[PDB]
Amino acid sequence: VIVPEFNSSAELPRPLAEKCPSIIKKFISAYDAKPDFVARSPGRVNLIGEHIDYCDFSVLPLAIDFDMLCAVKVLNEKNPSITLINADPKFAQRKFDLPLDGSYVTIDPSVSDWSNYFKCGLHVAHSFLKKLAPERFASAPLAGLQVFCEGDVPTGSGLSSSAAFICAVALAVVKANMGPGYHMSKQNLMRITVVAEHYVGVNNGGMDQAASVCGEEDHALYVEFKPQLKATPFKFPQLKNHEISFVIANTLVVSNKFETAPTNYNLRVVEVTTAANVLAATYGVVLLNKGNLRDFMNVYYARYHNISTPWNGDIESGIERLTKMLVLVEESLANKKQGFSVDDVAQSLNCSREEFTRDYLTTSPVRFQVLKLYQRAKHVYSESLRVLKAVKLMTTFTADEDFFKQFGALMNESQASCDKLYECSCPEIDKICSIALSNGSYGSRLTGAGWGGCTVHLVPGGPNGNIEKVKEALANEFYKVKYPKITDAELENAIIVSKPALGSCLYEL
Ligand SMILES: Nc1ncnc2c1ncn2[C@@H]1O[C@H](COP(=O)(O)OP(=O)(O)NP(=O)(O)O)[C@@H](O)[C@H]1O
Ligand SMILES: OC[C@H]1O[C@H](O)[C@H](O)[C@@H](O)[C@H]1O
Ligand SMILES: [Cl-]
Ligand SMILES: [Mg+2]
Repeated sequence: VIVPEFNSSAELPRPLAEKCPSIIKKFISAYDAKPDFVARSPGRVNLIGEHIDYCDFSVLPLAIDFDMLCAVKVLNEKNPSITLINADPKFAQRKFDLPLDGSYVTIDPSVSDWSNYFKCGLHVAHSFLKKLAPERFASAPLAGLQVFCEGDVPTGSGLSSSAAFICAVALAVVKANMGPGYHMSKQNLMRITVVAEHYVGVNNGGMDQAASVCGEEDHALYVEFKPQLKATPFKFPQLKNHEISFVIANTLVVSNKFETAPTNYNLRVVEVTTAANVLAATYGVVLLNKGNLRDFMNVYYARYHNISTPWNGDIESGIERLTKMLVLVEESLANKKQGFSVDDVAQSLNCSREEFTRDYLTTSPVRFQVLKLYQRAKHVYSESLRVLKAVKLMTTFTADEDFFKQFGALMNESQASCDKLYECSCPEIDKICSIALSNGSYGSRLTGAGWGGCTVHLVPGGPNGNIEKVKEALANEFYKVKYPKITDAELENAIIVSKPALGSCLYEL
């Protein structure tokens, strides 16, 4: 399958139908000419499977009706450049020249600037282009461009406005250079965007990109990273008397992953990697760039269970192995519930503090006193396990309530883990979850990285449903309390009932 291109002639996807026209006007106002096409990429929600992506564990995301639109115009210039315009005053106009030799544009994390994120998508698109038409792009520049950007994904909301942006850009950039007769495959799109953020210093998994790219209206996705990168859409189960609905409630606590990366995001990545390596050593194995927790799982099994072949995702076998993994964590990491010092670790790995450091603490700077290897691994394994179960549910119920509860429970377990083991929750999240559970929710948890941002709630929808009940309670018990100045409008914007949206796409003009 390819990324869908739409035209004027083309019923048009709601979102396109609804937003293009306007963006189109903005572009004219901005550049005094009509754009050539419009690239879109949505935001996303992760139903379950938090902070396991970077360990190669599979997740349960969904694309939402919030997106990023890029109106583009392709230019013929002697000395090609890129002009960036944003609908949001917050984002100032940027303009830069593309190296004539066909080299890459410098990305400097030293600065927190929106153009950086653009450059990120540019880069990946570029790299890809070089491979595709080396002839054309080897030592020559890409087309200059005029870009107008308008996103409705709330920033630092944990709904990944970041990925919606990057993906839209990568898409647009490939199209602009390949031309109209060229059609991107969702797979390539995905595959190239999944690491874009690393350029900006954030070592995340590709969950965000995978969802933005693979979303399908009315479909949830089961994203896998190994043995192969893959997204598989599915429809929720059909209940008899009810609707499966997911409600998002923004805490309104701004959480930008980059800003706190060293003590937050990136610190987690380190603890888990570290843990993976300690376990190895503790079990006398060699992991392989260091190995991850999934790596340890395969190796152990390979070395001690004689299983030659690496885990394929088979659900049943997975449940089994993870459970086991949980046992080993308990058996070997639990003595340091308090945390491992660099000393404890280095000793654990037969290292010098310097080795540990070169090898682990320098690729990305992190700040800490201790490393919580026990809890982080524990979370990872258990959260992974939770996914496998969720998938089974979503796939294989007498009473509707049987699903509500079962799935809800998993969600609740995930929240607890996130909060107690991974420590990425927050009072506001905590408060939202409590209110929701008591008022109609079956499962409540943060979504995305945590440390603020949004929450997801499994609530029975439709006529026989409780959406309004929850909404109301939240309004009265949380928002109106924590944010007295909040307006019905803002409120409305803080609570959303989500429907799976379509992923990346194109509009031609
Ligand atoms: N609408 C937008 N327009 C321009 N740049 C954007 C936009 N949305 C995101 N960006 C850039 O991408 C960065 C990351 O998105 P942001 O939402 O702020 O934080 P995040 O924690 O990385 N992701 P998330 O919380 O999941 O949305 C921002 O700080 C901007 O530099
Ligand atoms: O699950 C937490 C989530 O955090 C951010 O949203 C990252 O971009 C994702 O790759 C993922 O790790
Ligand atoms: Cl580049
Ligand atoms: Mg975030």
